[PDB]
Amino acid sequence: KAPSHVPFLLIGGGTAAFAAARSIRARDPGARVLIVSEDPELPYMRPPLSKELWFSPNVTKTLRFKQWNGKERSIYFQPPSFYVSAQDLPHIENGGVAVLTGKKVVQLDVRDNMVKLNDGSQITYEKCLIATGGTPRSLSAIDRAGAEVKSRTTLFRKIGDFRSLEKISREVKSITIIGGGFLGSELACALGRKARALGTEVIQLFPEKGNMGKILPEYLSNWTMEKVRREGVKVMPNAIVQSVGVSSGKLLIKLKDGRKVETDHIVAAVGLEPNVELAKTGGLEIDSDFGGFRVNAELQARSNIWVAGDAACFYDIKLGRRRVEHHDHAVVSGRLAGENMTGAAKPYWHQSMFWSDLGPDVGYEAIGLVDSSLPTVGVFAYGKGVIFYLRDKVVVGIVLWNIFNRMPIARKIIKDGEQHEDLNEVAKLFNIHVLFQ
Ligand SMILES: Cc1cc2nc3c(=O)[nH]c(=O)nc-3n(C[C@H](O)[C@H](O)[C@H](O)COP(=O)(O)OP(=O)(O)OC[C@H]3O[C@@H](n4cnc5c(N)ncnc54)[C@H](O)[C@@H]3O)c2cc1C
Ligand SMILES: Cc1cc(N)c2cccc(F)c2n1
Repeated sequence: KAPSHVPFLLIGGGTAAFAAARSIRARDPGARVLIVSEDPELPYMRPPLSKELWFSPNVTKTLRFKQWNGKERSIYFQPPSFYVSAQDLPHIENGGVAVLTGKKVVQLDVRDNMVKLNDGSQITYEKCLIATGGTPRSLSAIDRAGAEVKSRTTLFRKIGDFRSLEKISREVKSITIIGGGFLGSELACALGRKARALGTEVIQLFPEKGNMGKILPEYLSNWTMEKVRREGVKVMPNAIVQSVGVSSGKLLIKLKDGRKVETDHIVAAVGLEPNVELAKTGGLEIDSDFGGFRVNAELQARSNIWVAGDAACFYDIKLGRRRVEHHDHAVVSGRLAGENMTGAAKPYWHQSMFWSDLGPDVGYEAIGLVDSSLPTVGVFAYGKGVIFYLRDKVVVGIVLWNIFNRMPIARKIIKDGEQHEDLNEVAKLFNIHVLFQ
C-alpha cells in the first residue's frame, strides 16, 4: 500500500497533521502528501468528544453533532472523498492527500530522510512533519492496582474512548472522574447531564481547591466548582488518591485524608505525555523543562524535519519557549509548519486561542500564557468578566469568561505588549463597564 517515496510525509494523523496537509496543498498545488496514522480513523477533531457529542441519539454511530447554534457537522475534518489512496498517490494527476491508517512509524533516520513502519516497510521523504501528539497519563495508584482495576479505568482521548464510556454511562450506576482540569470538568458536566435523566451518580475528585485551579484564580475556580455541582456532579476537592482496589464488585478509592469513594468505573483525566519515542532513533533533542521535541521559532528541528501540535516545544519570539496542547494551536502550528515545508521560513507569530464549555451556559476563551501562579487582575460584571495574566506589568495572557466574539481584541493586547496603567479601562474593550490574585 505505502509508496516507497513521498515528497511530504506527516507522522501522526491528527489535527496538526491535517492542518499541515491542507496548508501544503494550498501553498503548493499538485503536492503529494502522505499521512501515516497509527489510529484506524481518518483525521478528526477531539473537542466534541467531551462536549457536543454528549448533548445530542444515533450520535455514537454517526459521529455527527449539533453546534450550539444548531448547524450539524461531522467530527472528521473531511469525508473520505477528500483523500486519495496511498498506492495511487504517486500517479494521480495533480496529487492529493493520502492517509495510511493502522500504521505506526517506529524508526526515523534523519540522515537518509527515511522512516520505517511497524510492518517493516520503509518510506523516504523530502520534507517531514512530526505531529505525534501525546498519550494520556495514568495514576501510579491505578498502575499498581491490578488488571481488573485497570480494565475498569478509562483514559479519555479517542473516538473509541467516547464510545466505550458512553456505553458505560448506560450500564453502571456510578462513575468517578479523577482530574480537575478542562477534560475532567467537561466530562463531569457531560456525564452529569446523562445521569440526571437516568438517575445515576457522577463523582469528580482532584487535589486542587477547585476545578481548573491550576489555570483560573481561586475565586473563579470556586465559582466554577459550584456550577459543576449544579449540573448533578458530586465534586470532591482537596482529594489525593492513595490507592484503588476492588471491594464487593465495586471500585474503592482511598484518599490520603481518610475519605473513601465507592464507584463502578473510573475516568482518569490527569494530563498528557508527549509522544517523543521517535527522538531516540532520530537523534532529535527533547526539552527537559516542557517535554516534547525541541524546535525553533519556525517549528523546525532539522533541515527537512518540522514538529507541530501537542508534541512541539517551540520558541515564541514574544512569549518565550513553550509547549501548548490546544486544538487551535495544533491547527495554527500545523498550518505554519506546512507553509515552512514549502519554503515560507515564517516564525510562530499568530497566537492561537483555546476555549472550554461547561454546557451551553458557561463558556470561556483564553489566549497566551494562562497560569494561576502568575499575578492576575479580574474585572467582572458574577456572570461575565476578563482576567489578565501579568508578567512584568505586561499582559501575557487573557481569559474571557462568558465573553465571546472578542478574541481579536485580546490577541491585539497580547501583541502590543503595552504597559497598561488602568486595566479597568482595558476591560472596557470587552464591554465590561476588580479582583486580584
Ligand atoms: C477529549 C478532548 C477534548 C479536547 N477539547 C479541547 C477544547 O475544547 N479546546 C482546545 O483548545 N483543545 C481541546 N483539546 C486538545 C486538542 O484536541 C489537542 O490540542 C489536539 O488534538 C492536538 O493535535 P495533535 O495533532 O498535536 O495531536 P493528536 O490529535 O493527538 O494526533 C496525534 C496522532 O498521531 C498518532 N501517532 C502518534 N505517534 C505515532 C507514530 N509513531 N506513528 C503514527 N501515528 C502516530 C496518534 O495516534 C494520534 O492519532 C481536547 C483534547 C481531547 C482529547
Ligand atoms: C486547552 C484545553 C481546553 C479544553 N476545553 C479541553 C477540554 C478537554 C480536554 C482538553 F485537553 C482541553 N484542553
